[PDB]
Amino acid sequence: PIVQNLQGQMVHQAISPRTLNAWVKVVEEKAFSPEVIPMFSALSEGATPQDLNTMLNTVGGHQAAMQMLKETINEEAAEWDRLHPVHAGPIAPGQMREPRGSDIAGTTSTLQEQIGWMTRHNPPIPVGEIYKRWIILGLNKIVRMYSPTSILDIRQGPKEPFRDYVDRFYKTLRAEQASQEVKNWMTETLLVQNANPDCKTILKALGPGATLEEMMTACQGV
Amino acid sequence: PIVQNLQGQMVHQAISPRTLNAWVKVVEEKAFSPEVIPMFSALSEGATPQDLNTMLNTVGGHQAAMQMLKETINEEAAEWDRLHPVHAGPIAPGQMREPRGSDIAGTTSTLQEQIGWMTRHNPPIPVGEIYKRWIILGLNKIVRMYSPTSILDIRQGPKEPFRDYVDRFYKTLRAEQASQEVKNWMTETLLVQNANPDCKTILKALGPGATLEEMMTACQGV
Amino acid sequence: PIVQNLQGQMVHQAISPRTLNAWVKVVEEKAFSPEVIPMFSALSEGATPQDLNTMLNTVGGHQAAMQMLKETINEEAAEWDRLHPVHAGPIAPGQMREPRGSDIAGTTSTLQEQIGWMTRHNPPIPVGEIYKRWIILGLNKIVRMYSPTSILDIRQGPKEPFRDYVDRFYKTLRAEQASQEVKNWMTETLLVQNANPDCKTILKALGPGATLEEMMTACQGV
Amino acid sequence: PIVQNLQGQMVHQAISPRTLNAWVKVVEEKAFSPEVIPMFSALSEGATPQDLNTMLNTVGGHQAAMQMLKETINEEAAEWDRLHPVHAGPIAPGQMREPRGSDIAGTTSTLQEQIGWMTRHNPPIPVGEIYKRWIILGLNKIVRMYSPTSILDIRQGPKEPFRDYVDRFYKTLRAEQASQEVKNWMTETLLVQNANPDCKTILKALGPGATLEEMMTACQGV
Amino acid sequence: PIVQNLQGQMVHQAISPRTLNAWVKVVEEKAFSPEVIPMFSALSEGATPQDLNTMLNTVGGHQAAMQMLKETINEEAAEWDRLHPVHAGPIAPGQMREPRGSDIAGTTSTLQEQIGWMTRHNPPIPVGEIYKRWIILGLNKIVRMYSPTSILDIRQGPKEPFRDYVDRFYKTLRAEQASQEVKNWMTETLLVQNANPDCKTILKALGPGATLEEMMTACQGV
Amino acid sequence: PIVQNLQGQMVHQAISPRTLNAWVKVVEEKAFSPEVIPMFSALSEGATPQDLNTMLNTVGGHQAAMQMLKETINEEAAEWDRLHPVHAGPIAPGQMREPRGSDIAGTTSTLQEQIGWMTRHNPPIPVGEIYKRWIILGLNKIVRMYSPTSILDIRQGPKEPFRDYVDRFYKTLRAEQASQEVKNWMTETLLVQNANPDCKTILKALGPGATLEEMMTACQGV
Ligand SMILES: [Cl-]
Ligand SMILES: [Cl-]
Ligand SMILES: [Cl-]
Ligand SMILES: [Cl-]
Ligand SMILES: [Cl-]
Ligand SMILES: [Cl-]
Ligand SMILES: [Cl-]
Ligand SMILES: [Cl-]
Ligand SMILES: [Cl-]
Ligand SMILES: [Cl-]
Ligand SMILES: [Cl-]
Ligand SMILES: [Cl-]
Ligand SMILES: [Cl-]
Ligand SMILES: [Cl-]
Ligand SMILES: [Cl-]
Ligand SMILES: [Cl-]
Ligand SMILES: [Cl-]
Ligand SMILES: [Cl-]
Ligand SMILES: [Cl-]
Ligand SMILES: [Cl-]
Ligand SMILES: [Cl-]
Ligand SMILES: [Cl-]
Ligand SMILES: [Cl-]
Ligand SMILES: [Cl-]
Ligand SMILES: [Cl-]
Ligand SMILES: [Cl-]
Ligand SMILES: [Cl-]
Ligand SMILES: [Cl-]
Ligand SMILES: [Cl-]
Ligand SMILES: [Cl-]
Repeated sequence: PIVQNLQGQMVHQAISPRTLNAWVKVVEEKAFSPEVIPMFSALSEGATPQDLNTMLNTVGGHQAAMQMLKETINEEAAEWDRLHPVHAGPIAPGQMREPRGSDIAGTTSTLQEQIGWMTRHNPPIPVGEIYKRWIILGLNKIVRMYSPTSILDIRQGPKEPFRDYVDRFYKTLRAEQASQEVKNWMTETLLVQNANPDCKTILKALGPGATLEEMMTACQGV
Repeated sequence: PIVQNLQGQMVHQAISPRTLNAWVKVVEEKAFSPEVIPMFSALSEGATPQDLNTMLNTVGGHQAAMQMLKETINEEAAEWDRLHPVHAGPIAPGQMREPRGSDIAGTTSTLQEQIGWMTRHNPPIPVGEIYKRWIILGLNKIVRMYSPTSILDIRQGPKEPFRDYVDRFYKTLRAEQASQEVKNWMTETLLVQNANPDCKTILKALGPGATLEEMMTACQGV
Repeated sequence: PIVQNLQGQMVHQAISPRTLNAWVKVVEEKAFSPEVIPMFSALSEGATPQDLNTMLNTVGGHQAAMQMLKETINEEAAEWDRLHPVHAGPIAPGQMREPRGSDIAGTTSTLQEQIGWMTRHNPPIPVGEIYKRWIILGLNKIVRMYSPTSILDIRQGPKEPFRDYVDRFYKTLRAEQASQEVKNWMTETLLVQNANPDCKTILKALGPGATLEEMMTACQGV
Repeated sequence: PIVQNLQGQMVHQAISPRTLNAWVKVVEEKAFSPEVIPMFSALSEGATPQDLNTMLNTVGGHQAAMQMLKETINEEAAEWDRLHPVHAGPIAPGQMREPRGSDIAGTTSTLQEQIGWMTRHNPPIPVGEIYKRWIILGLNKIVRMYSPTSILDIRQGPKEPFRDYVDRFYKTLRAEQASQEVKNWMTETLLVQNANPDCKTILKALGPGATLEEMMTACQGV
Repeated sequence: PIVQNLQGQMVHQAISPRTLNAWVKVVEEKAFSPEVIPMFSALSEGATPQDLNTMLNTVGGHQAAMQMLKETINEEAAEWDRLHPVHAGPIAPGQMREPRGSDIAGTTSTLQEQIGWMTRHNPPIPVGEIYKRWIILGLNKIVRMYSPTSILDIRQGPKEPFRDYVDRFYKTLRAEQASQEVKNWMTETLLVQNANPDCKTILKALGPGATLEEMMTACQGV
Repeated sequence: PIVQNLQGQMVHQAISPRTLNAWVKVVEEKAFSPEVIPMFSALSEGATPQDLNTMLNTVGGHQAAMQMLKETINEEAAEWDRLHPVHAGPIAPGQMREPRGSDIAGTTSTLQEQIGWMTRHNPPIPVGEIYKRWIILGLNKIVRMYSPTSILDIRQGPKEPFRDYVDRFYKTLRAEQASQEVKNWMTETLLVQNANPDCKTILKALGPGATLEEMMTACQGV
């Protein structure tokens, strides 16, 4: 990482063992669950591409998945390159070279260089955050593909305490590919459409606009 | 976090693994118990909304509950917006933009920006503390809903050492929705109203005004 | 905490997880034993009332006991207020307000304010240490009430190696309410008054003035 | 290590126990797996040859393997020496001596000297990174030799979920000696050439150009 | 502690949890073994009397032993006071008061004051080291009294590999009360006087002057 | 330790618990294995004699071995003293005294003094490194004496995979007393002289000059 300030002494510190080890254990245990992704970001705070590469390389197993991530990152790199057209020019003394897709994925650049882009002169290029975004995209893809099931098959059981049904439904929701608007839509429509008949009733008896707390409170007594 | 001083070198440090991991384990084990909330605050000291978002996202399971928290935070955001009416104006160079509900919930803002509001120029906006307050509110709601029982059903057993009854009663009390005045009221009235007849007697024999230590000492010998 | 110096850069650092977690585990395991109190102080070094409040709130269970502590702290607060009579006056710009009982118990004050009192201008008010003293007082009370037994019932068994008897006696002593003079008195008088007849003899055979090492050495061979 | 900055206070800090211990445990458990190598680099960030020597010496067992590493490093040293021909000259006061192969492997140099080369005057010699590269080369050799099998024997089983086959194939791939071009070649050709007939079919039905995600999605239903 | 320098920024840092907890566990497991004492010193590096008091108070059990330590420290305090005769005088502004026995045992002094004595003006009083010496003295006493046996009863068994006998003998030696000269004497005389006849012989066959390595090498083959 | 720089703020920090505890556990588990020695050095980076003394004293058991170390260190001290002949002179104000053998073994010197020698004025005396060298010498002696066997008795079993034989042979080699030239000699000669007949053959079939990798590759198929 590169530790921040608005007047303090900035530093380039490499990933700690605590951080590193944490990451290995999360992947080792949790496989491909949505929380893994926030954990990744959390552990990656202020990370440079080298740090990011480090975290990704140290995973053993899930080699299919770690390959899809490489494909995804490659595509992001190509897109970056189309839009950011390279110059045929000599980088003059007193200038830093413009970064290409691969330099941002950390493969074609030095720690120094990555360190420089994030610091720069006046114009700042946060390659760590950019690359981090590419990696989260691929991780999203992977989480989706490894989601055991479709949101439409979340049906509340006959003896299922409403709270537990809500727990399954939103868990499955977090792993879907859809956007905010679709999630909004699925929330109203499918939460009450898929509840058990005993409850489906009471929830209808609150009309079309009531908070989740109201609903859970409503369905508390069976 | 953002580490304090009154003359020292301030810093923007992201959540540590020790902190992060601690939080996951508290939720993992303790579910929705009142101590969780002080733990949350404790781990969140000096946190920015990104940090807060980080801690909340990394929970896996309790997805019903984590959704009620989002609803609650949304409502706090709407209230903030009604009272804080946005301007149609260009943020001029040398100014920072005013934060809206969503920027404070960290969703619509950058770490930079959050970092700036807490530092500012002369007028300080502690978005971390503000947001932290919204989150504790939703957590209160959740703790209440997950409280197994009502304070009025705390009755001292026939062979129940007074100390253990007091332990249940205040545990249940901590999880109630009521205000200070109501808690005061319930303390006097219901502690002695719900004690077992053997004790209920001795406590009456100290009149209407005696400390908890006096009472426990009083009921020490059965 | 607030880390000290006599020329260094002072800092306001919040309780660490290591510290926090340590405290939870000591209470979790040791219940209400005298060592808990030195542990508390040890973990609380340089703590502000917020830190103190944090450590206390995070205990789950022992809710009777955690309530007696609140009562005790309340009484300390009232005493502080009687002696420290508040002014009807406007705190002028360039002044910090005087703290009342509740501000010191951290309930009615900000971290900023607590930070300021300990730093001040010329006149320093160490609210952390003051409050810490109130809390240790209540903890003393609690340790006393949770002491299983009276010092007068510590009697050396017929086959009890003198060393083990001394171990029980002083353990029980640490948990008594009495002052230094009483402890001195109980040491001489009751240590030899309560020893088994075989030993009681040899100790008398050293007269009325001999060190503990002399006594243990004396009673080494049965 | 030597902790970086672009204006901060640089430092020479030796390997921490956390780091050291981590390394021993990775070797202890994982033997000679490809992830070990990224772990090594990760733990070695900013390391000097002494640090590197430290990490390598502390391995117990795998003495065959730790000897091949010495041979490899020796060869790298010889190559460095052929190209970097030493001078017969007195290192004048105000100069630092040029490093030879053995000084870079840390065997013939002081921490001071290693510290100096990485700092220098104007011309920087990163002996830590150079040596680190030699060590990773030998580790590559060792990982190859300890790879249980050839990539050409990765065949998808009759009831083998495509995902698991992809997991084996890329795992085995990571441990091969071949270059990027060969890996590219083996990816297309051998992934579909070695799949089971049920799948081999569907993948052919996507033509010769389709992403890994497309393929896995394609073969999801048996 | 108070962290050192010869030009750096000095600091007053309180005992860490890592340190604290370590100490509790050593006492908890090892009881009263000689290594405990070096551990104590090791953990106490740079400690002030408050720190020292902290470490000692946090022990639970061994209350006999923890009382002998108090007696011993009291005697050291009295000796300090006899030699350091207090003045009847007003400590003038611009002076720090002279410390008495109890201030050094930390009982009668503030952290501030302890902090000051170790810093002072020109004349430095290291109360931490002084007190630490008193505590190690009492710990020596305690280790002696808790030594299970006398050095004169260390006899090599008939089938006892010389190495194991040497291991017992020096272990027992470390726990004896005697000075260097006595230990020297006991080494020569009693090591060979107490060895088994098979060995006692070979050692005599090296004359009266041979190193321990020579002896162990000598007795290697039974 | 004393943490380095080439422009930074130097510090005298005592051994940490992490470090201390690590060392106790390595000795506790690994006994007297060659890796212990690199671990020792690793943990001792930048250590002063006090630190070194600390690490050595905290070992419990292996008292024979810890005594041989004292003998060895004594001899190193005597040698230092013969060559470094002490002056009969008054150390004038503005000078630091020259260190003798015992001051370097840390027994006759203060932390201050040790701190000073390593810093000095212009002429630097690294007593920590000097003493560290004495200790590693004694540890070498001890590792040798505790090596279960002679290198000449390492013979490859009839069904022994060449790799495992190489693992034993070099393990045993690391624990021998011999110099580099002898180790070189033993490598060629005895590795192939002691291999099983099936292999001994193939290795001869590569002539007298082939790398270890070639040999292991050669003997891969039985
Ligand atoms: Cl770790
Ligand atoms: Cl890799
Ligand atoms: Cl429910
Ligand atoms: Cl969702
Ligand atoms: Cl509910
Ligand atoms: Cl962790
Ligand atoms: Cl998320
Ligand atoms: Cl009771
Ligand atoms: Cl309450
Ligand atoms: Cl009670
Ligand atoms: Cl923790
Ligand atoms: Cl609370
Ligand atoms: Cl006894
Ligand atoms: Cl006591
Ligand atoms: Cl005894
Ligand atoms: Cl460790
Ligand atoms: Cl080595
Ligand atoms: Cl699949
Ligand atoms: Cl690969
Ligand atoms: Cl799949
Ligand atoms: Cl701890
Ligand atoms: Cl105490
Ligand atoms: Cl032996
Ligand atoms: Cl000894
Ligand atoms: Cl031996
Ligand atoms: Cl530890
Ligand atoms: Cl010792
Ligand atoms: Cl082999
Ligand atoms: Cl070797
Ligand atoms: Cl092999």
